[PDB]
Amino acid sequence: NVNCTKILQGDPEEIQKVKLEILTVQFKKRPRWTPHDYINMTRDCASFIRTRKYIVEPLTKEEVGFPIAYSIVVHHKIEMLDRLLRAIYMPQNFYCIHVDRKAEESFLAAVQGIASCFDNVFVASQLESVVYASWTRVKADLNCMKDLYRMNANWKYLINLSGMDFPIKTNLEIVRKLKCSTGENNLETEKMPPNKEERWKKRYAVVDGKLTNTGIVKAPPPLKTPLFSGSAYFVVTREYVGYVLENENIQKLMEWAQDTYSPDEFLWATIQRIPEVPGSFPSSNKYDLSDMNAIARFVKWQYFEGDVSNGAPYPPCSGVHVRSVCVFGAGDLSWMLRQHHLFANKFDMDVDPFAIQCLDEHLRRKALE
Ligand SMILES: *[C@@H]1O[C@H](CO[C@@H]2O[C@@H](C)[C@@H](O)[C@@H](O)[C@@H]2O)[C@@H](O[C@@H]2O[C@H](CO)[C@@H](O)[C@H](O)[C@H]2NC(C)=O)[C@H](O)[C@H]1NC(C)=O
Ligand SMILES: O=c1ccn([C@@H]2O[C@H](COP(=O)(O)OP(=O)(O)O)[C@@H](O)[C@H]2O)c(=O)[nH]1
Ligand SMILES: *[C@@H]1O[C@H](CO)[C@@H](O)[C@H](O)[C@H]1NC(C)=O
Ligand code: NA
Repeated sequence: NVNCTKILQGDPEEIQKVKLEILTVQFKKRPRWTPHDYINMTRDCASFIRTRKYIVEPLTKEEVGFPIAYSIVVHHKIEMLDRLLRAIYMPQNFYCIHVDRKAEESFLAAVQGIASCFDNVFVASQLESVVYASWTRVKADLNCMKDLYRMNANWKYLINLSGMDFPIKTNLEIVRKLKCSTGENNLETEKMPPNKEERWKKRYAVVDGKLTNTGIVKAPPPLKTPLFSGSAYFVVTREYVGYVLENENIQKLMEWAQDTYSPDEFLWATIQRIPEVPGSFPSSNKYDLSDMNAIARFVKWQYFEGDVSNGAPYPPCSGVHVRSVCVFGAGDLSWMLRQHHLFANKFDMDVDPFAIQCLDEHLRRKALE
C-alpha cells in the first residue's frame, strides 16, 4: 500500500500517508516477531535463509575479491538485527556479533540461532557487559576485532555497526568506496573541542550500573600527539586492526582510556592521527575530517538540524529524537540517500518500519542489477 518509489523521491503526499498510518490503532497493534520465533525459525537454517531471502551467492567477482569484516554490537531488538544482517549479508564477508552480557537469555539464544545458519556469521568469543558511555562499549569492538583478525587473513576493511544501523549503499558500492580509499582509514577525527575535556580529564567509575564522575584528576594521556574528537564508528583496514591489537603504545593509550567517559568518541579519532598507524593521517588540522566529510556513518543531531540552504548540515528529523539523535522516519530517506556515507543511524522498526522497508527494497533492487 505504500509506494516506496514515491517515498524515495520525497513525495510529501506519500510521506504524509505514512505519517498518518503510523498513528492508527491498527498499526500499533500489528503482530511482531519474538526472539522465540527466531529460535524456532533458525532450527531449519535452509528454510530460514530461503524464507528471509538471504543472499547465498556473491553477486560479482569484483565483490568476491574484496571481502569486508563487520563487528556488530547489539543488546536487543532481534527483528532489527535480522533486517540489518540480511541487508548487509554476503557469503564472502565476515560477521562478528557481540551480544551484551546483560541481554535477555532469549535474545542471546536467538542471535546464536541466526549465527549457526552461516559459516561466516558468529558470536564474539568473549562478551562484555556494556555500560552506556563506558570502556566496555569499546571493549566489545576490540573483542570482535580480535576474533576477525584471527579467523581470516584476506578481508580488506573492518566496519563496526550497532543493532539499529542500516546501510544506505549496496555491498558493491561500499566495496568501490573502499577501493577508492587506497589503504587509508576513514572516520571522523577533529580537533578536540574544549567542552569535551571533562570527559577524559577526570576518572569515571560505574556506580549501580551507571558510569559516574568520581572527580579524580587523571594523568595526561600517554601520547606525543593530541587527543582528537570523533565517533564510535569507523572504517579501517585489516592492517590497522593488526597494529592496534599488538602495538604497545596503543595499548597504554587504551588502558589509560578505560576510566574515561565515552572513550569511543576520542579513542579511534586519536589513534588515526598517530604516525606509523597504518592508514592514519598526519595530526596537522588540515587533514581533520568532520562527520559529514567522513563516510563512516550518517547521523542527525537534533541541535544541528535545520534549513540546509541556510547553513544547516542537514534537514530536520522526520522520525523522532532519542537522546538528541534522529531515529529516521520515511521523510528522511530521500535526502539521506544522496549522501556518500555507507551506513546511517538510527533506525527503529518500533518507530517507522516503513523507512526500513523502502530502504531495504531499494537496496535489494539496486543490487540485483
Ligand atoms: C515454529 O513455528 C511454526 C510456524 O509457526 C508460524 O511461524 C512462527 C515463526 C510464528 O509466527 C507462529 O505464530 C506461526 O504460526 C509452528 O507451527 C505452527 O504451529 C501452530 C500451533 O500448533 C499451528 O497453528 C500452525 O498451523 C503451525 N504452522 C506451521 C507452518 O506448521 C511451530 O509450532 C513452531 N514450533 C515451536 C517448537 O515453537
Ligand atoms: O545496555 C546496553 C546499551 C547499549 N548497548 C550498545 O551500545 C551501542 C551504543 O548504544 P546507543 O547507540 O543506543 O547509545 P547512544 O545512541 O545513546 O549513544 C549499541 O551498539 C548498543 O547495542 C549495549 O550493548 N548494551
Ligand atoms: C508508485 O509511484 C510511481 C512513481 O510516481 C509510479 O510510477 C508507480 O506506478 C507507482 N507504483 C504502483 C504499483 O502504484
Ligand atoms: Na556461525
